[PDB]
Parts: sequence; structure tokens; C-alpha cells
Amino acid sequence: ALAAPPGELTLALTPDDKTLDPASLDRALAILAEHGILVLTGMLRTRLTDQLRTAMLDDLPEVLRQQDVPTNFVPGHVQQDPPVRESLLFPDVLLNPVVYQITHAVLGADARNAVYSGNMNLPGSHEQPVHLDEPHLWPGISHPPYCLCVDVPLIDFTLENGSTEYWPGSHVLNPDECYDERGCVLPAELERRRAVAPPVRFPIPVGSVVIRDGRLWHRGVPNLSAAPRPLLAMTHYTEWFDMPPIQLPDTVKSWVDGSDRHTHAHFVAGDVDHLTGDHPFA
Ligand SMILES: NC[C@H]1O[C@H](O[C@H]2[C@H](O[C@@H]3O[C@H](CO)[C@@H](O)[C@H]3O)[C@@H](O)[C@H](N)C[C@@H]2N)[C@H](N)[C@@H](O)[C@@H]1O
Ligand SMILES: O=C(O)CCC(=O)C(=O)O
Ligand code: NI
Repeated sequence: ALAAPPGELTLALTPDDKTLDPASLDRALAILAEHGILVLTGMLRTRLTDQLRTAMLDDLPEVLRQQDVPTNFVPGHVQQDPPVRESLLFPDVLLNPVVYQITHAVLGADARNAVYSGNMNLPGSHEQPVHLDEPHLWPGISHPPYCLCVDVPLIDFTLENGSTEYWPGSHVLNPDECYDERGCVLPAELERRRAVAPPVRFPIPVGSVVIRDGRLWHRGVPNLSAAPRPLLAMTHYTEWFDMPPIQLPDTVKSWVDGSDRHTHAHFVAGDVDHLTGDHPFA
């Protein structure tokens, strides 16, 4: 049982750090290339994580009221987008200078965030199948990354409350007949991999940011605590990967648009309904 993020995957920062020195950036990139997952501790202030946690636990009842509750693979892994009210859209979350320094270095200067989503892992949730969030672009081909997932826990993640299982080094594996249509890893390839590089699961304190290859094998696991475990998710993509834009209110256009940290965004004159997208001119 691991008690903290492993040294091999971890870089420790303060919220005041606005760029990595060249040696830290080199280490960040070497970790993403070799392991496909990088844990950055001490990035986000309590003031932001408190407001986002509160907003998502306040919204959970509206999500559970829906006729079909949207879930990822298995019961208890609920799909919940964080709010896109002006008051809960934070430059240090959407446009984090350290996150974009890393994604610029891996994906290029034209890399863009195209995801503002979340994962609410409920008490008593089931085991997800091992999967990738974004696939390899062709079967049986080694190619570099085209996307980096940026995962922001909104409480302390523990072994008990459903810290995500990650498969280090799995992001480069793409043999023939390795994935099904849903992005789940075939059992034969899981067992081959398990024997060479088994998965890891570790606590991640709130304030941390996880950056990983969008193709990294991982799974949500049971939340065996008394409280829902909220996770905020973003994903940076190369410029040339087709994605629907994030719906944002035009109140944040001034600072989101024309930043050197790109967002694939559509700016809406009214209020955006993050929970159902049933707002006018959706
Ligand atoms: N890491 C961020 C998010 O990843 C997944 O969602 C992505 C989605 O992935 C689907 O969901 C499965 C993994 O749960 C994949 O196999 C695809 O079918 C992808 O197809 C979309 N183009 C973009 C979505 N952001 C998750 N579903 C979502 O809950 C999570 O917040
Ligand atoms: O929230 C988690 O730990 C896992 C969620 C997930 O990977 C997913 O839904 O794709
Ligand atoms: Ni996933």
C-alpha cells in the first residue's frame, strides 16, 4: 500500500511557482515520456479547490435526479461537469502557467484545452474496466502523444475514497487487437503488462494536479468512504485533433480568448447549463 505519490512520478511545487526551471521541465518531460503520468503537488490554493468542491457537491443532487444518471462504464462513476459560472472559472485552473508550460513542451505552442469535465465517484461505486480516455490514432502503430489529461482532485484522494488506478508506461502500448470499441484494454494484454509493470494506486492531496498521456491505461475504483469524491478534468490536444468547443459565458472571453494558453471555446451571450446543455442556443 502506497502512502504518497511515488518519487519517480512526482514534482513538488508551491502555488507561487509560475514556471519550472529548465532542469525541472526536463524531468517533467522525462517522466511523461517514460511513465505517461506526472503528479505535481502544491499547485492550487485551498480558496479555489474549496469553492469547486462545494459547487460540485451542491450540484450532485440535480445530477442524481435525471431520468438516466450518466455514468462511466459502471455504477457509482457519475459524469458531472463543474459549473461554468464566471464566479467559478479560475485562471489558475483553466490557464495554469505550469500546466501549459508542460503541454506546450510536449504537444507544441498550438496545444489547446478542449475539456472542462468532472468525475463524481459515489460511496459504494464499482470497479471500472482498465481503459484509455483517448485512443491511439491507428492500430499497431507507435506515435507520440496528441493529448494530455489534466486531473485536479477537489478533496484529498485516498486508497479508501477511490484514488484512480494508473498503469505506468502503458501509454506507448498499441499492438494489434489490444483495445475494444469502448477503449477498454483486452484481458490478454492486461495480464502480459501486469507481469512487466503492474499498476499503482496512491493518495493525492487536494492542491495537486496529475498530468498524464490521454492514452494511459487507468480505471476508477470503488469509493469505500462515506462521502462522494469529486475530480475536475481537463484535456489538452494538438491543434489538429477535432474536438467540440467548451461552452463558456462571454463574461470570461476577455481573459480566455487571445491568451497564449489556448482554449477551444465557444462564448455564449447568456448563462451556460453545464448539467444538461438545455440552455437557449446550446
Ligand atoms: N479524462 C477526462 C474525461 O475522459 C473521458 O471522457 C472523454 C471521452 O472518453 C470516453 O469515455 C471513455 C472513458 O471513460 C472513453 O473510452 C470514451 O468512450 C472522449 O471520447 C471524448 N472525446 C472526450 C471526453 N472528455 C471520461 N469518460 C470522462 O468522465 C473524463 O472526465
Ligand atoms: O474518477 C476516476 O477515478 C476515473 C474516471 C474515469 O477514468 C473515467 O470515467 O474515464
Ligand atoms: Ni478514464
